[PDB]
Order: sequence, then C-alpha cells, then structure tokens
Amino acid sequence: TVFRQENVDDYYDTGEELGSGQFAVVKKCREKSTGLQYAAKFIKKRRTKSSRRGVSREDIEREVSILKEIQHPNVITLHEVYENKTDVILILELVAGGELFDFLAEKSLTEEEATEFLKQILNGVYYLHSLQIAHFDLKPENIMLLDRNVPKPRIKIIDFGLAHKIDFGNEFKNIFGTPEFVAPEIVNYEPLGLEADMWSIGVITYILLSGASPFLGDTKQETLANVSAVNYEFEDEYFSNTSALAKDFIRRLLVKDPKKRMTIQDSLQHPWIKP
Ligand SMILES: O=c1c(O)c(-c2ccc(O)cc2)oc2cc(O)cc(O)c12
Repeated sequence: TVFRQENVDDYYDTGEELGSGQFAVVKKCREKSTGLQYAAKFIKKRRTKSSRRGVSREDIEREVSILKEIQHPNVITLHEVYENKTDVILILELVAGGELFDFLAEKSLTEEEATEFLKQILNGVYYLHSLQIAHFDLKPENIMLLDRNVPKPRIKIIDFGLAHKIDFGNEFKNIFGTPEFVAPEIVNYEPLGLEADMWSIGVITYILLSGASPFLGDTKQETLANVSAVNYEFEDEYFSNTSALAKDFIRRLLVKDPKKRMTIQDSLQHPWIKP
C-alpha cells in the first residue's frame, strides 16, 4: 500500500518535538487548511532489505492498517499518512498532556487515582481485543494524557508499532517489547495472543499502586529471568495499606499460563473494578 507522496510541509507546519524513540520522531504540527493540530510521527524507512536500521515496509504497513481500524476515546486515532524516500509520516491525533510515565514521576497515587487511569486503559484494551488487536507494548510511556492539570486525567493508548491482528488465537512473529512489561510467553519465544496484554496490565497496575516495578532486576537479562519465573511479591512497605482486592486483581493477571490469566472481560467483571 502506498501513501500520500506530496511534501507534508506543503500541508502542515511542524512545531514542538514531543519525543523520539529508536525509529520514530514525533513533532507537534498544525494543518494549514483547518488550523487543527496533530502529532506527526516520522518513521524511518529501511534503505535495504537486509538492513536492521529503520522499519521494514511490512511493519510500517501493519501499524498503519491497525491504526486505520480504530476509533475509541481511549486509543490514539490516525488522520493521514504521507511518505517520501526517507520516512513514512503518520499524522496522528494530538494528545498533549504527556506520558503517564512522567505524570507518575512528578507525583504514588491513591487507589481511586490508580483505578481511574486503569479503568480507561481497560476500556481501551477491551476495544482493541474485541477487534482481535494485540498491542504488545503496553506500558506507562505508551499511555498519553489529554490534559495533566486535571484531577482525573483522560488517557489514550499510543504506539502501535508492535501491534498485531490475532486471527488464529495466536501469532508467532518476532515480537519483543520492554523487558519490565513483557509476558513470560514473550520472554520464552512462545506463540503470543491477546493474553500478553493482560500481563502487561498487571505490571502497570502494580506500578500505579506502589511506584515500584515488580520484576525489575539490575540488568535486562535479570528482569527477563524474573518475568519467566514469575519472581515478584507485594512488598509490605508499599502495599501494607493497599486493599486485598487490588492485590487479587494483580495476582490474577501476573499468571505464567496465558490460559489461566484473566481476560479483558474478566478484568472488567473483577470485584475491584466492577460498579
Ligand atoms: O515520544 C513519543 C511520543 O511523544 C508520541 C506521541 C505523543 C503525542 C501524540 O499525540 C502521539 C504520539 O508517540 C511516540 C511514538 C513512538 O513510536 C515513539 C515515541 O517516542 C513517541
């Protein structure tokens, strides 16, 4: 599939850079014809087939295809796609309140504040999983706030760079995200499904409540080893006045066997969450 090959600068003016990762750089931008603001993500293309610099066209096309499907208040939306020899440029919805990661670093939350973020994440993931989309990279830095100067910030899930449509209950691709948040099936290179996202939600919940990362070791390999062995515990110093139902929620997500792990529907019916 090809994208718009006119110069993006003829239609948009760029401004503040919002951040960058290994292959993408994201800049605030404004569409000239409407004055409406967006986030332009510039994704570096592979220059040769055997290269490992840049993103393969197959991976870029998968991300765009998934993004085009989604319209939900808790997930980022895609406006337009441009490309040139060097980059594919995704014109995305602007979410300007910054990362949940940075929000947590400025402030530990209450269980109310924790559940208010978590419930939105769950609703967003419920939508994705209903469409058989596994995100595969759920973590606080991939959660963006619309406005962080409000008591109960609204959030949107971003970064669909590892996302896959799961048409057969599982996928068996490369797929490996951030060690602190990946499920044991990812660590062990086993077939992956929607269950992996639910493990990541358990990790996120643990962090939301405690300010600590449950499997984090001194090196990347230690963290991965901890994940595979389900080496975590609720430290009393962090959790002594956290409700037992909150711990039960996390406990039923941080389960090695994907089949025994809570699904997104289970998580919404869990007594800690259910109205
Ligand atoms: O740093 C990043 C970032 O800020 C954003 C972003 C911010 C606001 C939006 O409205 C949309 C995206 O996306 C990203 C996507 C990546 O793959 C890697 C990144 O580093 C970012």
